[PDB]
Amino acid sequence: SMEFPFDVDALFPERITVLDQHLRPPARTPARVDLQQQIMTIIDELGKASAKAQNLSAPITSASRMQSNRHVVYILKDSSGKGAIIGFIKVGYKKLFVLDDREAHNEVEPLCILDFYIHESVQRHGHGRELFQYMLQKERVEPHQLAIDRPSQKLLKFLNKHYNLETTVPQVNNFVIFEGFF
Ligand SMILES: CC(C)(COP(=O)(O)OP(=O)(O)OC[C@H]1O[C@@H](n2cnc3c(N)ncnc32)[C@H](O)[C@@H]1OP(=O)(O)O)[C@@H](O)C(=O)NCCC(=O)NCCS
Repeated sequence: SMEFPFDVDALFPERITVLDQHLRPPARTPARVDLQQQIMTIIDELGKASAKAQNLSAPITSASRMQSNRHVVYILKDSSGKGAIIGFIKVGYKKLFVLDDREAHNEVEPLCILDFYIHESVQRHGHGRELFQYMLQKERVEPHQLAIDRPSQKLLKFLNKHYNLETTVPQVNNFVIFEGFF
């Protein structure tokens, strides 16, 4: 997994840390601003890593952009010194126009899966599921109520395997939604 020039276990005492625009250092140290800089560095690097893996020319996730856009990120640390980071999922509500099965446009504002990444060295070990499930439970949203931003084939296979999400409603934007969404 991905390691950092500082102590991740101390920064993130919980296995899954939930952060929003205020980037609050979790309850216990270095000064608060220094801990926030650590968190920024982690999000910046997670976003970079997710970006390469997706053939992205630019990351969709960074510390500054998460703050400005008021997204929420769930970061999973490694349980296997100084700790390391396994991956993350980034979510947010977006106002969308979405097509239904009747090819009719609909104004909706669902919870969106905006970025999702698990370190390559530890994929297909069930970490993505654990993280996704945690997010669902915290957000109080059902999987079929989600919109997915530009999913990979991997993520589509994932959503089928773990949540029986298979049948999609064809869109012209770059979001995917499932039967059940409406
Ligand atoms: C998508 C991702 C978050 C899944 O997390 P994960 O920790 O690998 O997932 P889990 O181990 O909980 O679930 C594994 C399931 O995901 C799917 N999956 C994961 N890696 C896969 C691969 N290389 N090929 C095909 N399916 C894959 C499969 O359904 C797999 O089940 P299987 O092993 O029974 O085939 C992770 O693979 C990833 O980071 N991918 C790279 C970037 C990306 O595409 N994600 C962003 C979506 S746009």
